[PDB]
Amino acid sequence: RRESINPWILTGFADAEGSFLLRIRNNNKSSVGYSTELGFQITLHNKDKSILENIQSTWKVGVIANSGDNAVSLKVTRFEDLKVIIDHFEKYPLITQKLGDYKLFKQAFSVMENKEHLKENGIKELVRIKAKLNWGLTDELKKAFPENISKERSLINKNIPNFKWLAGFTSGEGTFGVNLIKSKSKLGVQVQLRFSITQHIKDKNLMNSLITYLGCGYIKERNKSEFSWLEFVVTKFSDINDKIIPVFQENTLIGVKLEDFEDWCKVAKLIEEKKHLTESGLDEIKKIKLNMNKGR
DNA sequence: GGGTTTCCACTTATTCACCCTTTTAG
DNA sequence: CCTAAAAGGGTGAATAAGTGGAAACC
Ligand SMILES: [Ca+2]
Ligand SMILES: [Ca+2]
Repeated sequence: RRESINPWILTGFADAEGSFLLRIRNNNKSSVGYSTELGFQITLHNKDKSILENIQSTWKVGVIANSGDNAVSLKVTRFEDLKVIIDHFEKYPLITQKLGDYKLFKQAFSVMENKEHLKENGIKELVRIKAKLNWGLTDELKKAFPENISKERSLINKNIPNFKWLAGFTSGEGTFGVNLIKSKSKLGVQVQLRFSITQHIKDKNLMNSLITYLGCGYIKERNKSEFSWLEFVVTKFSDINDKIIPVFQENTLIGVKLEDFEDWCKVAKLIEEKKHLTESGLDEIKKIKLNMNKGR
């Protein structure tokens, strides 16, 4: 752990990458036949381990471990430590549908705080809570509690609270790219800066507000077969240079994605100076693109 | 102790990120 | 003609969520 993370940036990053967990596990050693585990977790690629360590030192809770060969995770399940998680998301609330999952996390916390999870009465309530959380109930767990159990919950419809949140959220779902377009120009290569944010259609309302909230961009309806998601995209350079860049200069990104923004800004300064029309500039832009994003 | 909590190892599905070329605008 | 802007996408893997196993605590 090194530095601390702004609380609203943390909530925005949690809106993007965090997830709440509730385990209801068969257990022959448990008086009620089941044991439980409640908490919150973030799984990232190895290269962003510094974010996990910064979150850990901000909250002073959580356990960092490997998550396969290429990922690393921060998990909070120590029950007393979950109070920190509750206190944070009460002061700095989530604004995506994940708020719904967090609200269920809170109900489960109340049950385990009353120690009711050690009685069949509490287990049954935890099953009702888990039925509306994330993937919901497995077929086995559903058959183990025959009663009628609702799986539906209230949709979340909230607004971007501030740029600090947007910087956290963008550090997760954002991308700063450079399109090399084969154009009918003299150089034969048009340089195009592209900024975009991706999100499932379950939060269409939040995605469309980005247009209004940022004063630029458009929405693209995408789908890979049976799956749908949205993509907010800005390609006009004046918007990128006047509206997108300054927002993130003043609300600093986190993770390696910050380096991608810094490099993205160099290309922006080149364009701004028209150096992107000279061949020496084009070669500098190619060098930058090669060493950012995957190429880094 | 023994029932309960906490942690580490590891997997799985799809929502992301990040990429491309072609077409149209101005 | 010329450059910027948008359109129209392709797709692998970093995410979100998850289970198995057990040391260890109260
Ligand atoms: Ca997400
Ligand atoms: Ca991410």
